[PDB]
Amino acid sequence: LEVPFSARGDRIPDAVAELRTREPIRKVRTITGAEAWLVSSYALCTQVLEDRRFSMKETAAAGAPRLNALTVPPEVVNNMGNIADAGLRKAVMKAITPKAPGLEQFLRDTANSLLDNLITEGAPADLRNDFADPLATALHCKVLGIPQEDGPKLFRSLSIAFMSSADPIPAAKINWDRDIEYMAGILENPNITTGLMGELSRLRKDPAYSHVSDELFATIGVTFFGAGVISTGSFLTTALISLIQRPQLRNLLHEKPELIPAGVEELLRINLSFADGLPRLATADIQVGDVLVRKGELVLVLLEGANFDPEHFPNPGSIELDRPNPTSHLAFGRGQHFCPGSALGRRHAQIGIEALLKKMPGVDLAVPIDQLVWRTRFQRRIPERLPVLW
Ligand code: HEM
Ligand SMILES: Nc1cccc(-c2cc(-c3c(-c4ccc(O)cc4)n[nH]c3N)ccc2O)c1
Ligand SMILES: Nc1cccc(-c2cc(-c3c(-c4ccc(O)cc4)n[nH]c3N)ccc2O)c1
Repeated sequence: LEVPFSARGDRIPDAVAELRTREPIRKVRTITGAEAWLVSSYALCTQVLEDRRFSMKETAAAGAPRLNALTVPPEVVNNMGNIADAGLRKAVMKAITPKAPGLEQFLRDTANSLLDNLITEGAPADLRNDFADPLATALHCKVLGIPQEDGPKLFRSLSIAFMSSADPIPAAKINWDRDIEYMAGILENPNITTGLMGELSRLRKDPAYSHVSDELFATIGVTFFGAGVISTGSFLTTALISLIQRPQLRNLLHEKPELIPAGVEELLRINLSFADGLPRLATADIQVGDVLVRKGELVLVLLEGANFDPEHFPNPGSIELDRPNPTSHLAFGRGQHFCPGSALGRRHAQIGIEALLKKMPGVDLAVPIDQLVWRTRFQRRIPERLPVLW
């Protein structure tokens, strides 16, 4: 049994439910040919993510079994850990909340501006390349304090940076080195005084951060831009497809926009944007279900396994806005490495959806759904284009 099962992100394979039933932890083979334990039940997914003995940091260890080839320097795997040790965690998290003044208004204006141009241009429109991704890019430029016109350049690295490859990718290092050099220049730029890079540039000259390397400062910039843009852009794209497939829900959210956060939360739960399970390495012998995971073995946490688990989410395929456990999904992960951009991710989706439902209430696919081209061997499930009419 080889993972991943399908690059299609518009429907979950029937095999996932069967697997969760029969073998909630199963030996699979990754694209690199390595063994791994695939966990697909909510209970066991939660257990793994809340046990730090299943380590993220150690997934980059030498000779360790691999989900896929590294496309970043080995130390980037422990990036949030290095941020914490350098005493920068509070500052970073503050810089990436949607609660920043003028941020939500910027998202709203940007989303409306993008949609107005699509309408002016006329159907069909590509909701990924000309809405979801540009909105994600524009947002993270604003969050970092870097020029808007620098966005598309940094975005270009992402079709390679987030590949899920069996072998090392020569272009990944080339792009990484280039983007690092860009962020280093930003730190030296006196004009950059706002956002994440503005604050980092400030802390860089502060005595209490004298021994925090310039490497880490630039790395934070590159990492948060790439991870944030790819995650919010891809999720919003696949969420829009979920809405298109659900006219009844669309109208309801259109009619009662206060329900949109609860809707986005359900869209998060059923979202299939993650193409691979979350990788962890066992730093000890740990019992997981019917399996004793040995030290040094690779464990993959299948997010849709847990999120479509009927034992935790009854009628998992249905979007229900009144669930008693609405945010208990694992779309933002769980435990030590819970997504620091979760609130920003929610707000990006909510504002993008609200604007679209206002501007395009009759939005629908301009092509048969099977005509969507799903990107292969990639860390996200996305259609190359999302053609719509309205
Ligand atoms: C819909 C949007 C997003 C989704 C679904 C998402 C999903 C996730 C998930 C599942 C994890 C856990 C990874 C693991 O445990 O191995 C994670 C971690 C992380 N996310 Fe997000 N994310 C989103 C947006 C963002 C944004 C906007 C940012 C930054 C601006 C961001 C930055 C990070 C970072 C730095 C980590 C690593 C945390 C750690 O290692 O402790 N993400 N994200
Ligand atoms: N595969 C890949 C993808 C993306 C980035 C990088 C990358 C890694 C390093 C690095 C090395 C390193 C540098 C060159 C080399 O021949 C072997 C190891 N040792 N320690 C660190 N941090 C430095 C800059 C880079 O751009 C590599
Ligand atoms: N939102 C979210 C959810 C889950 C993982 C992450 C995440 C992913 C990477 C990463 C990259 C990567 C990231 C940024 C970049 O400019 C180039 C390459 N390539 N391959 C991987 N794994 C690095 C740090 C991260 O925090 C982010």
